[PDB]
Amino acid sequence: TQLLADKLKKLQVKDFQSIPVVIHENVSVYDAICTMFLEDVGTLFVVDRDAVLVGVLSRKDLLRASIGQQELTSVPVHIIMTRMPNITVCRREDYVMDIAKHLIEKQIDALPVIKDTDKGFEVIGRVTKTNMTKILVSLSENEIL
Amino acid sequence: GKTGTQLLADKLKKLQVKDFQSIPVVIHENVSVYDAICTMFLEDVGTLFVVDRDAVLVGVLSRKDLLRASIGQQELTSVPVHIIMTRMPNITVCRREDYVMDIAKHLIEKQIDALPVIKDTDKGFEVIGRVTKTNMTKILVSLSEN
Ligand SMILES: Nc1ncnc2c1ncn2[C@@H]1O[C@H](COP(=O)(O)OP(=O)(O)NP(=O)(O)O)[C@@H](O)[C@H]1O
Ligand SMILES: Nc1ncnc2c1ncn2[C@@H]1O[C@H](COP(=O)(O)OP(=O)(O)NP(=O)(O)O)[C@@H](O)[C@H]1O
Ligand SMILES: [Mg+2]
Ligand SMILES: [Mg+2]
Repeated sequence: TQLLADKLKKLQVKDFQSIPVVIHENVSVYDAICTMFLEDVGTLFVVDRDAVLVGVLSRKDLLRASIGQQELTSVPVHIIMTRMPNITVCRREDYVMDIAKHLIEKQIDALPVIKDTDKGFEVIGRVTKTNMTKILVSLSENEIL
Repeated sequence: GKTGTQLLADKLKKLQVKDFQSIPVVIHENVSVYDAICTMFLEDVGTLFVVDRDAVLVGVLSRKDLLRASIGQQELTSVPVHIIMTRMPNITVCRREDYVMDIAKHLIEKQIDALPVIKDTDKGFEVIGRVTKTNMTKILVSLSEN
């Protein structure tokens, strides 16, 4: 069954990703909390003026910010975001099984899927524990290959 | 079934919650919203289950429930969590002997991250575990190891 596991490890991010939710690094913390409710997501990807990834924000980053303090309306997200270069990213060509291992091992809910352009990391997707959950359901209904 | 993938499917469909749950994190319903946000960080979970005096489930709190409370234009951080929690009877729960893939479908269909695993008692549901999308991710990882 090593061969079966092998074939599973060849499934790629492009076929199982979700749209990215992105915010500009100068948007306020209040604005980022709004986007996360309007978009109903749990992780936000922060980009610069040239649309290049610079940061991520999670719910707890925002909840940490929201006690107290600290004028959420006046505070730019770049002040609190988790910053590049310490963001775990993937590309559409990566194998979802490797990306599941990063979500686990890095203890995070989502990766940005980026494309390496002649500008930097442009954000083109997200892959989360929801996408993983769905792939697992699909496997159990023999709906993949 | 007749292919390796069908055999895969067949196993997946027989996994039970009791073998793939995590420890539950529970708070009393009189704890303040600030205290619940403290617990969430202290315990490193994204969903807290709320119980009453008799350790029976009465509610759940998610990260966004607490974020909404902390930034809303009413002062809600000082209030008891029972003011803001999602309340019974409208909690999706599971039991130890439920099938994991049935739970994964509810997580997806109901767009929530976690269910409490409960046991029925004569006073109501006792919280005895949690199953979340993190659990499901770990099962997916094990497939490529095993
Ligand atoms: N892809 C990522 N790469 C690097 N850091 C990340 C990434 N995703 C989130 N983070 C940071 O990692 C921390 C954990 O985020 P995440 O876990 O996804 O959400 P959380 O709401 O903060 N809690 P949790 O689910 O318990 O880990 C936060 O400080 C994030 O900003
Ligand atoms: N098991 C459950 N049964 C009923 N409601 C739940 C359950 N788990 C969470 N909820 C509620 O459903 C809403 C969405 O929860 P959940 O999704 O888990 O987290 P959020 O951080 O609020 N993010 P999201 O994953 O994007 O909807 C919140 O009001 C929760 O209180
Ligand atoms: Mg997150
Ligand atoms: Mg949450």
